[PDB]
Amino acid sequence: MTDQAFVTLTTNDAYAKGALVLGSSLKQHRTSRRLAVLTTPQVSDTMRKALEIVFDEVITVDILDSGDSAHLTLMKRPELGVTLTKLHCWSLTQYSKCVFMDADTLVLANIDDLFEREELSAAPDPGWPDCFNSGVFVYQPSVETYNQLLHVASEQGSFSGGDQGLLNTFFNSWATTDIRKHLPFIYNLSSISIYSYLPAFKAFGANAKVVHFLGQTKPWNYTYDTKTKSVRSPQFLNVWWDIFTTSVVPLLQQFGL
Amino acid sequence: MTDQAFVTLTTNDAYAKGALVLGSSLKQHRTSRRLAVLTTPQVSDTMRKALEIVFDEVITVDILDSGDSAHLTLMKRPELGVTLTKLHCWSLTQYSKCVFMDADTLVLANIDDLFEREELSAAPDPGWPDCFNSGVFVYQPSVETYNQLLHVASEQGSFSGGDQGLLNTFFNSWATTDIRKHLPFIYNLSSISIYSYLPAFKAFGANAKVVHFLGQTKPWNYTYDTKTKSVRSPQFLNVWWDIFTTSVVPLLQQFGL
Repeated sequence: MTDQAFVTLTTNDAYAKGALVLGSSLKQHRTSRRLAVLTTPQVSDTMRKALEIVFDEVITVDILDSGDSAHLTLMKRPELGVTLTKLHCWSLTQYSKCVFMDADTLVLANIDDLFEREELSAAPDPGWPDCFNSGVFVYQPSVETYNQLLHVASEQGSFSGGDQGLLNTFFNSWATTDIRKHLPFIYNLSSISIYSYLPAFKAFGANAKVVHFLGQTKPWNYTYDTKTKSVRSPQFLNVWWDIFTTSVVPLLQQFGL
Repeated sequence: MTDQAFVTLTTNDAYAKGALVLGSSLKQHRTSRRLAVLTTPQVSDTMRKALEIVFDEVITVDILDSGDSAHLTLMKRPELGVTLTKLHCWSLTQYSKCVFMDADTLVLANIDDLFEREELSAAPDPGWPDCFNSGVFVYQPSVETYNQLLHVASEQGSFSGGDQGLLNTFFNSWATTDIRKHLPFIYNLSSISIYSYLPAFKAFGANAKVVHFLGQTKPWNYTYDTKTKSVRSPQFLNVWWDIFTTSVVPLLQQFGL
């Protein structure tokens, strides 16, 4: 309850919109857990203030600062900035277990049953199914684990150039051990797989609990007609935008005054 | 040994080439098991004679014939012809356990350790990871299972229009039960995933044991330069063609006389 939480990350204003929509969807589906968001100084004060309303806790992380434990690793591998910031989710020891969710995900149903899982539980990644997608995962905050992950990032880095390669390298028993750590694909449904693999989606896609907006074009990069309630050339994108239009935009207007 | 086998299928001459290359690769990597191939009457006598040399057993199946158990189901769902023919692999009761492999796969290393698995074991399919790819799977021949599969094909059909949808529908506990039934992706490596997802491949692709040539263009649809030993605009395609050029073509020439 109080010691369990959903955790996300925003490094800029664009992703803050996603985090705001994500946090709003979790509230909409009545989660009994806390909502936390990791933010960087590059996130504007207005976005930060909106995050303070949606989330129960807003944690500031600045790996560009010499006083950060990951700063030194950043100097060694500067392309891992976002990955190193994300790794700070393991530093949230005020929580006993968390579900990390990237800011480009969207909750369509209550997913509190994920807290029944153990670290590290995650859904299979499309493309290379023997690796888990790092967009949604159940983990246990721990300083020791954080230090071990930083160590791997420093010595080996990431084979994907992002957090997914590093996480799969560290939690390498996932593919061959414990089927319970394989979260069903509906808990992290790739937007690509939906519009791409039609037959499979038509058969199981109605059970989708979480949609992960992948690819270059993010939800906030689309144009949304407020009258017809649809994006321009989409059900999931329309849900994202309905929440953004209904709950997020008017919230951001509260500060103009 | 004698009661265990690798099983494939050829419904035409094009796929017979693939079956010949597949069977040759299994011999090349010294399998201790038998090699069986299901063939239809549409396969020419010359291809059939070549199959008789490569494989230990060539079984003829003709679902277009009224005397076939699947014929009636074919009349009801004529688009399932190939699927119904493939299902006859369960009718090979002379074997206690088999590894089915589509004719468009290629073995790069001995995979006899697959016989340690139980029905139904298969690798995750890219695209919709919660479904297994039906290109490579461990099963147990049984008349009862064959009848149950025919029944599902008749009543429900296939959500994918092919054998994969039907097999996943019948063996539906795969995604959530027994991690041992999840064959590592290297035992059925999608050719698409290789040329598509580069980072992941560069990291684990060297361990590939089986390559599955997916997409519209099959290996036999490419042009191969015998001098430079390479296909025209590829390592795996070149291996396929080296086997085809070295072992298969000269075998097919034995019959011209």
